[PDB]
Amino acid sequence: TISGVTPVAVMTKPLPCPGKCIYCPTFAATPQSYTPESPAVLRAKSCEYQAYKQVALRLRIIQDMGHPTDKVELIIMGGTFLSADITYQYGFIKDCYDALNGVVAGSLEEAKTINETAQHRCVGLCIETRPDICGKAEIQRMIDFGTTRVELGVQMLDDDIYKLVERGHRVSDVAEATCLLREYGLKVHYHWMPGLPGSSPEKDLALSRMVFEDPRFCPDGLKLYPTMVVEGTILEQWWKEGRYTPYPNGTMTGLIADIKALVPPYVRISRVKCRCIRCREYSGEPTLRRLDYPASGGKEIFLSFEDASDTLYGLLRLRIPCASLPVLGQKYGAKTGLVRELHVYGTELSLGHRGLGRKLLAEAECLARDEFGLDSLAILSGVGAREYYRSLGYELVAGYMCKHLD
Ligand code: FES
Ligand SMILES: [Zn+2]
Repeated sequence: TISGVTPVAVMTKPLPCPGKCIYCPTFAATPQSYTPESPAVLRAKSCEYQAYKQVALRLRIIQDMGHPTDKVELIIMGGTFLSADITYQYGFIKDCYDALNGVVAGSLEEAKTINETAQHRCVGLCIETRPDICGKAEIQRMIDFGTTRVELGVQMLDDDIYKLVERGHRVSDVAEATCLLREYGLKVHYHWMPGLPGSSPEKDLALSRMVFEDPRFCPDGLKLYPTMVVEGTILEQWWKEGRYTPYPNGTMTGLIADIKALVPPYVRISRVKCRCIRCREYSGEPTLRRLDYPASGGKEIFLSFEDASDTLYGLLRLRIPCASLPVLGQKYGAKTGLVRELHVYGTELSLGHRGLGRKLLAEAECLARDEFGLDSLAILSGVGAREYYRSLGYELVAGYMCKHLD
């Protein structure tokens, strides 16, 4: 009986718009502006957006619900966090880790090191960011934070469709950001919302179909935000004037269903029949399955453990990179494979049964060594999970859990 990974979602402070525009609003628009009554955003405002206080409060709430806190995924919401002052960012993350640890460390590195064997393990850290705010520097900082997953605010993959954030972004930005995120071994999720102004159900469906056929994209998951008119927002005005008309409930539901119907086996759908990862969660003993698909000039290998009824027991994402962007310093070769995710259902492995993870990793190492002739494997693990990989011969190098293939 193993306990699930509990989400700890916190928001950063209201920030000015990343771009310079006299017409732009006082503060940068967040997706959460259209989910205002969410517990986490209201909680965020009630804490004056203090990281430590938010995390401590969240931990207390989760503990009071009777839910486990031994495995935690930190989620940094806002989408504009990486555009803030550097000191603020590092101090925020450090505050989060301090709140998880129960002790105040002398630095971020010490906080992470401490969290490696703390009670509240941070087995994952997810950061929301905009496609145009996701370059090499931002990514390196995210590595410094101990980031394992990124949610890109794509919203919808078309330049002529109005976004819910100010200014907006381009498809090329999404492509570049996705490429860079993959090349650094991060998990990539897209914020996906049908019903945006200037679109149509047919267009949303077509784009939803294209996002899984074009090698530039193909995210690990979609976060479905059914677009709707929220009072106190600009969309409300757009609806008053008649400039925007939302889909009927049956239309939206049908569209969501059609979207779920066309997703590849390696995709996980979550809402803010379906044959995705989440709708196969969990007869016969599971066997090992492999599914390859091209992405960002590299190869993606989706390994999984599934039984005769196609029920999913575990999965591993192994990337054969287009280049070696992570610097690992001589000891680990010029060509290195990346394990972007290891998930033995329904949870994440942190401590150091559990055999499925070992088997998945073994197959990954085998494929990387024999078929693609790679020198080593690198795993961008959450800090609180590092120990697990340490029990399997991996050692910490520049934020990655690395092992030389032999
Ligand atoms: S209002 Fe500032 S960019 Fe559209
Ligand atoms: Zn599903």
